This record gives sequence, structure tokens and C-alpha cells, in this order.
Amino acid sequence: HSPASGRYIQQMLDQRCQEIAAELCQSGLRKMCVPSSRIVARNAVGITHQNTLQWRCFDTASLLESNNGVNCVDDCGHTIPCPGGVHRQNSNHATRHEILSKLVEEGVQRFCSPYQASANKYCNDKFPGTIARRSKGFGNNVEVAWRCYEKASLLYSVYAECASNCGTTWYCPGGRRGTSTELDKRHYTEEEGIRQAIGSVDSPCSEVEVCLPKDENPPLCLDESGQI
Ligand SMILES: CC(=O)N[C@@H]1[C@@H](O[C@@H]2O[C@H](CO)[C@H](O)[C@H](O[C@]3(C(=O)O)C[C@H](O)[C@@H](NC(C)=O)[C@H]([C@H](O)[C@H](O)CO)O3)[C@H]2F)[C@H](O)[C@@H](CO)O[C@H]1O
Ligand SMILES: [Cl-]
Repeated sequence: HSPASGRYIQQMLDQRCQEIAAELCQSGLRKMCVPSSRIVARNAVGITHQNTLQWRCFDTASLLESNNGVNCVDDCGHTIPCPGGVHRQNSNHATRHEILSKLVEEGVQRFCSPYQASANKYCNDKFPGTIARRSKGFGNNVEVAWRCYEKASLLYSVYAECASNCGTTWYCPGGRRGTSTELDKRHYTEEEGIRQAIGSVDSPCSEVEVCLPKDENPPLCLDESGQI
């Protein structure tokens, strides 16, 4: 078991989209009659005129290899660029923004570390749209620091440090490579503010318990060992 996000919200959205595609197939929508491996949930634009980011059930065979990028979701419910792009003319998808958004809201309660939630809130309050990671900055692929990152600048396939539900080291999808692209500039380093945000969270365990973090809330609170 790795100290890493299970990406449980994204897993649930993909499974719900697989059911929805199957239902649409049964209603006669031929292009949706596919194996489950062909269907994922992504947050993205759609075809021409569908210009807002919405949750949609995509046929992967209709996605482009690049980036109209598509976004996946972390276990605190933030949308982050994933591999691929929407074909604005040829996309095969079903927009299902309400059911999928509701599943994200439910998942956040289950899976989002209150320590990470506090860090994210700090960042969004100060720089709207940003989330917290301890990751790379511009043109340096070694140094990490707590920063508020514009979500568009993160890569879902790259794991970066985040706060566990014990306020300890964890890793989450949505990270930086430390490359030198314009996107690599889109962050605000906030070591003191983010650390204070994380430190301000009340423990789920008592002062007489040891917090062992888990990929779902609550963490394990084990009775502290005695002076045996
Ligand atoms: C704002 C500024 O110029 N402050 C001077 C200090 O420079 C800042 O030092 C921090 C170190 O914590 C960063 O190196 C920093 O760079 C970044 C960042 O936060 O990582 C680089 C980002 O690309 C940029 N974001 C953009 C362009 O979208 C941010 C952003 O400009 C900034 O966070 C806004 O507050 O900055 C860097 F700017 C400097 O170290 C001290 C003393 O020398 O003086 C400050 O005034
Ligand atoms: Cl996560």
C-alpha cells in the first residue's frame, strides 16, 4: 500500500459513465454500444458551441492524443489536465454534468484529506482557482515547495506531494515536471501560508492516539503505546 491517492472519485465517475453509455446503447444510440474500456468521465469542452467545462462521458476512441484538453479529478474534487484532447467536430460523448458533479461532491466527503482541504482553501481564497501541492516550479526539475498552482499547469499523470489525512507526507495526481514552458510559471509559492493552513487543522485523533493515514477518511487512530 503506497502513501498515494487511490483516485477513487475518478474511478467512480468512469464506472458511472460506463453505465450511462450502456443505457444510451439500450435506448438505440449506436455509437455508445461499446466495452467499458472505451468509456471514461472527463471534464472538458464538447463539440463546437459546447464551450464550457462540463462533466461528460467520453468514448476514448474519439479523443485526440493532444492537447480543448480533457481534465480528470483528484480526490478533493479538483479538475486537472489528463492526457488527450476533444475533437470539436468528431467527439463521441454524452454530457452528464449533474449526476457526475453530485458523485464528485459525495466522493470529496469520503476521500478528501481535511489537511489538504485546508491547504486548497488557503490557495483558492488567495488565488482563485488554484490548488496546493508541494512540487516543482519553473525551470527546475529538482526543488519542491508548497505552492498554489493554477490547475491548468498541473499534470494528472504526475504525482506530487500533498497532505495526508494525518497531516503527513502523501502523493496525489496533479504535479509539475519542473520544465520551462509558459504553463510552468503558473503558480504562487506560499510556504508559510500553506504550512500554517495545514497546521491549523484539528486532528481526527486524540492527543493519546497515533494517527496512521489512509486513502479514505477517517485515518486510523491507534491508542498510543504505554510506558510498558
Ligand atoms: C512577488 C515578488 O516578486 N516577490 C519578490 C520575491 O520573489 C518571489 O520569491 C518567491 C520565493 O518564495 C518565488 O521565487 C517567486 O516566484 C514565483 C513563485 O511564487 O514561485 C514564480 C511564479 O511564476 C510567479 N507566478 C506567476 C508569474 O504567475 C509567482 C508570483 O509572481 C508571485 O508569487 C506573486 O506574489 O512568483 C518570486 F516572485 C523575492 O524573493 C523577495 C526578496 O527578494 O522580494 C519579493 O518582493
Ligand atoms: Cl488526490
